[PDB]
Amino acid sequence: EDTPQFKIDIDQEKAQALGVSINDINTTLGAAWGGSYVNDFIDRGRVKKVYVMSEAKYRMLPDDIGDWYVRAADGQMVPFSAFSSSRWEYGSPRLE
Amino acid sequence: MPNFFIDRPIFAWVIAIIIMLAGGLAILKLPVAQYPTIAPPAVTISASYPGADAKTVQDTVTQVIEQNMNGIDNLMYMSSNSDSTGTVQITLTFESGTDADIAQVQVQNKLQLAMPLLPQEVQQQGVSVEKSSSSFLMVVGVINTDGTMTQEDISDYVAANMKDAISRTSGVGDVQLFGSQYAMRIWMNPNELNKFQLTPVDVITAIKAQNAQVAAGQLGGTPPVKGQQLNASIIAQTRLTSTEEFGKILLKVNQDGSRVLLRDVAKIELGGENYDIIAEFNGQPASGLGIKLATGANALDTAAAIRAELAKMEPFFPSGLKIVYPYDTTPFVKISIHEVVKTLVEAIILVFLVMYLFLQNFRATLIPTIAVPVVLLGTFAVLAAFGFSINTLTMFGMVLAIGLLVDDAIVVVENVERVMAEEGLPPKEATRKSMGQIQGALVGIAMVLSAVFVPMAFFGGSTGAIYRQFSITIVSAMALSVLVALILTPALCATMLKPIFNRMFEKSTHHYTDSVGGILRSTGRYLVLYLIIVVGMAYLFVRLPSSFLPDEDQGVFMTMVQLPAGATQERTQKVLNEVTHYYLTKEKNNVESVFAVNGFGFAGRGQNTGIAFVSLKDWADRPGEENKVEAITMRATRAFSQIKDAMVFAFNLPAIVELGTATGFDFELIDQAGLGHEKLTQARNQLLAEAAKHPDMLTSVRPNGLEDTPQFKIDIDQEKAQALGVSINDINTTLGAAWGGSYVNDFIDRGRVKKVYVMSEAKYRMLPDDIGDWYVRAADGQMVPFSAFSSSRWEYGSPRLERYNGLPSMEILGQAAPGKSTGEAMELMEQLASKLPTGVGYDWTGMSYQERLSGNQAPSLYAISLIVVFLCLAALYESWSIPFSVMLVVPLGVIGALLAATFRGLTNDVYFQVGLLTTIGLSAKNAILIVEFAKDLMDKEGKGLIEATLDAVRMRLRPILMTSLAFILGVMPLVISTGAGSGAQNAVGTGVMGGMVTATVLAIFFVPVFFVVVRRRF
Amino acid sequence: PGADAKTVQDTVTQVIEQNMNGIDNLMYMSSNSDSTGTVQITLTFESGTDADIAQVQVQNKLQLAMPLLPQEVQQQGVSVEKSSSSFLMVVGVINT
Amino acid sequence: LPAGATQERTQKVLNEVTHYYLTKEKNNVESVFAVNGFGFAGRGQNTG
Amino acid sequence: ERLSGNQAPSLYAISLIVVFLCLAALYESWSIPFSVMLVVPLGVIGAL
Amino acid sequence: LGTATGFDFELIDQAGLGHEKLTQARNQLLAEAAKHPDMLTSVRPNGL
Repeated sequence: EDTPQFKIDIDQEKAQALGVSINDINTTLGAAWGGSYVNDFIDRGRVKKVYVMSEAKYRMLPDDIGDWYVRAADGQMVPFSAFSSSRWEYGSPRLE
Repeated sequence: MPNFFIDRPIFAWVIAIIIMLAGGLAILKLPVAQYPTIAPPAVTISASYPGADAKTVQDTVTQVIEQNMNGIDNLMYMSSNSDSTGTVQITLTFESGTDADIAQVQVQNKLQLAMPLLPQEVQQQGVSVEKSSSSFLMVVGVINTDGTMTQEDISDYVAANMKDAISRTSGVGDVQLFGSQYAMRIWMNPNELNKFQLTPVDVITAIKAQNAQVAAGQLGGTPPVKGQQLNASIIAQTRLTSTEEFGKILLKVNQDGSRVLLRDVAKIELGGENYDIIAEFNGQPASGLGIKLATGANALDTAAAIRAELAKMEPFFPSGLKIVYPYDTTPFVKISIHEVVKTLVEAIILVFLVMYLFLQNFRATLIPTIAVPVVLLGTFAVLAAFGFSINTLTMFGMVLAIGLLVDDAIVVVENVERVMAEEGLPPKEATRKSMGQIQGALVGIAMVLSAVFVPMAFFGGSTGAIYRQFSITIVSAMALSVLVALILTPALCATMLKPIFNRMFEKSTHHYTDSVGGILRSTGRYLVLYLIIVVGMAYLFVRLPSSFLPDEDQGVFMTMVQLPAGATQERTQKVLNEVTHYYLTKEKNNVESVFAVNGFGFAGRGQNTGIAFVSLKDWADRPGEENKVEAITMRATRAFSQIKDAMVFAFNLPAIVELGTATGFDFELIDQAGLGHEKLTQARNQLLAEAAKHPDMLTSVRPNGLEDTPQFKIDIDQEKAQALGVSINDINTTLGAAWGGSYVNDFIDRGRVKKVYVMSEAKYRMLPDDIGDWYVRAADGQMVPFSAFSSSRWEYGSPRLERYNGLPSMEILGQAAPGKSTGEAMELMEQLASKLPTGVGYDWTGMSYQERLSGNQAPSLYAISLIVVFLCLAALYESWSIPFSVMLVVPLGVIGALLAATFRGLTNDVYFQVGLLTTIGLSAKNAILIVEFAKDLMDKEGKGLIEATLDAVRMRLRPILMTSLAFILGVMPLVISTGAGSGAQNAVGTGVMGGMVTATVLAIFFVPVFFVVVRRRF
Repeated sequence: PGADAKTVQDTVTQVIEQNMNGIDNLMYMSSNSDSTGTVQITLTFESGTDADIAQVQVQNKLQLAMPLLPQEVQQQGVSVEKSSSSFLMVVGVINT
Repeated sequence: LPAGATQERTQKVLNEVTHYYLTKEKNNVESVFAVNGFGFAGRGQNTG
Repeated sequence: ERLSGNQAPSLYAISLIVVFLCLAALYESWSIPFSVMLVVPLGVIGAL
Repeated sequence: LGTATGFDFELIDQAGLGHEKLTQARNQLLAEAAKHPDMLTSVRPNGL
């Protein structure tokens, strides 16, 4: 049955004004929450993946996204909430 | 075996009901089609590198793919074409009988392996591997009379609301689109790019990193933390879905907060992906949807279902949008098959009528009326055994075999009637005696006809399938006919036949016997007369035109317009418009509609070509010979010679869209030393000049390519680019995006993925001087015009480069002069090609390849067939000399067909050959029966070789005349046919009638002579 | 990955499903796409159909839809293979 | 489990199920192999 | 299940026709495989 | 096909022993094979 979903929308103009590019914000969010697959490594002679992801307690609440900062062009740390907004929408988790 | 059934009739009835039920079941599970698969399987790789010339796509796409097309099984050859429009078409032709799916999957696998070597633009466009098959089941055009929607809107609507549902129709193997769906064209303005200090590369980069889709993640995603209670996926970026939404794309902010958007330096709209081809329908804008039938499916059905679906869609259309059918072949095949069925029914009825005329006993005439249809039904079952279909060829083969069906029934029933009328026996005893008299004769006839017809099914090449259809549909008919002569007829003659004009027939028969006796008195003259007949037959056979199949007025034809080199899309118009005006003003009563397509052509795809699919009215509205397609194309091409700008020719579609013009060859020069393209053109010109010196044998020897055309070459000074600080990649990207376009990325319009194209506005990329309006930004924010670091000139280059088997090639077409066989012209062509400059080879492709590979296997097949026929005849009789009396009747049946073909002006095509074989078989059957009766009278009664022969011919005269009158009258409508589909049936009927007249008027005076002269010779 | 069921249904399912039209001996066809981004377009054929020929038919018909699919699935790769619908056996492994 | 359920709650439900099977039906069943996170009605954290 | 339910009566009809035709062919009569076609309901009501 | 009645053998290493331990085991097995000439002959590796 239909499940509530979390929607995060980014202001492109605000992000570019603050010095953070979309190509950085997207991958930062993906690595922090989705979990990014970087490359492979060798474990006991077998090729296995390498995954980067945030620790458990930092990606569990809608307001847990605040402590994630993006490095700006100059070098300052822009908070993610400075250019983003959140909503609680709906959506079918499985369409047949 | 028939004696087993005379006293056991219920078993015969049961095993006939089995045959009838099998045939009825098969009729519904037999596919239906105008034609079977004739051409060998072919797979056509197609690629598109936008904005390139022939040389670029050949060097970067065609050669790379060709070098990786090794390891594919059963590959006859391949040929590739590279057009100046950026298209590459590589056709690989495989062996006949090769599995099409396996060949396609192997080709696509090799292509997938070779894909990483292709340019990025080709990979983005995609390379499509697809099987080539019959042209089109039906072309479903969509037009808008109101004019509110342009062609792009109609094409987008067709791609959205029609292709999805039409593809779901049963029997529709694939669908094609005659246009390009929507795709957002950002029209770069060089003046604003120079003003706002921008470059096309900046626009491309902004659009790329302003519309992409990014993976985001989840809330509370695994691994979860203890106490988590919610889990919702998060969404970050979505593709733009509106014109003004692309308009607000931020390109730059300058320094004073300029905030320049995309719409400031470009116009964003929805247009077509490709503007090369524009299609119209009687002038107003239109689109289309090419439809192809599935591998196994009905043709009458699966085409009416499409019409029903279009009718269902009709209410849910925008105002002014309607559906037209500029091209359809379902009515033609339906009419042809209906005519064939009508011919079969008429044949049955006339057999009934003539058999009542000769045998006044009404109850005797129902015996074939029951027996003849059953065999027909059985034939269908045999087709269901071999996986064939209801083709035109199969139905015409059945039409030819009906003559053997009817006479096989008539001979046995007449023998039964003649036995009980002469000996006064009861029906059972009379039937037993008659079946004893012709017990082995029927089996011998079946074996002889099988030996005649089976080898014709073993011809190789494209023409092999055409002969195979007739061979199967005739051999199966004969095998079932012999069974129904030995099974149902005896039982019916026993249980459905009562015990116990004529005067003139009796007088003629008595006069005929006296004539035969007088001829047998002096047999010397009638042998030299036979030799004269044979010589005349050979003379007529050697001097006769040859053809593949009779071209038929299918209700449509084509008009081709070829503007000279350098013509534009608007120059093809107002010439392609004049053709439409002429067809809809000077031929209103004959032409219903015209479907003009611009920039498609047949030799190339440039803007200087076009074709119109002229669809005539129904045959009921086209009376006379002047309203037929042949009589209209000549008038059109005569009236189109007044045009002194283009070269417009009107012609008719071939009987088979794959291969035609059997008299013509497909010669092809190959460059096997890396000489180049100029030297290959010189060699081709030399060969053409040399062949123009032999007009007696080679006619219309022309190339199949496009001559070199001027092109605008821009050479960039690398030293100047380095000094001025402009990178070569930046210059190349700017030039390609401005003058050729650049497929950037995708977006979502209304729930469908469309492309986003970036290209300059039309007015800024027309003349060479417009290059001066384009500036490239250097490293230090400095704009340099193209006039500073580059120069330009005009040079000749090829617009369409073709390769054969991975080597540069030039295709040369031609035909043999009248009276000269094609194989006699191929030898001259390959003799001329042997005096070319070194390094230039040659090879035959297409139909010429089949003719060269097959060789002269027809005489060998005929020889083995004759040997088997002689062996079967020497088995049926006992003496080795008796079979000659039968094998010397072939010229008697061939001479009449040759006379008919010469008088009617027909051609030695497939239908004529099969009809000749049918007449040969029936005449051989009559000779077999006469000589069997004569031999039986000589053996069982000890007569003196004269009274025996006279009695045999006297008792055989009536069945021969009955069957001749039944079969000549059954093909008279075919000969006098002048309606729809009346070129194939006329061709297959005239020869049969001409052969059958002289295979019975004079053969009855020759078979006794042959038997007598052979008997008193050994 | 990343897209919800609604997004992936129109960009993948609605692009592949309609292409599977002219395939011999096909009874039915059912697809499902969930929020994880994965889709599964099964194709149940008529009984007695040769399985490995239907597989290559489906493969060569699918390859006509790869250009229309978004680039992100291309690096993931579409896997077409003959599939059952129930586990033959389950082999559990424990640590005593 | 209903919409928006985590692994902990479905694990509790599966524990109840396997306890019922291994206690109430101890005479008949001998092994219960619970699989949290996997199901035939799709894949998610609210199945098993 | 729906397909089998739909195709069962045609199977019964074709089996009856085949048996009737083979009996008529073997026993050389039409009345002989008509006194046999009437005992079929007796053997079918037993199964029912 | 056919190795003149000569077997070929594979010293597959399952438990991630590595390459050095695998070649040590191969050397030990080769020594053992050399210790039994009445049953085996020309027992040699196929690798560099």
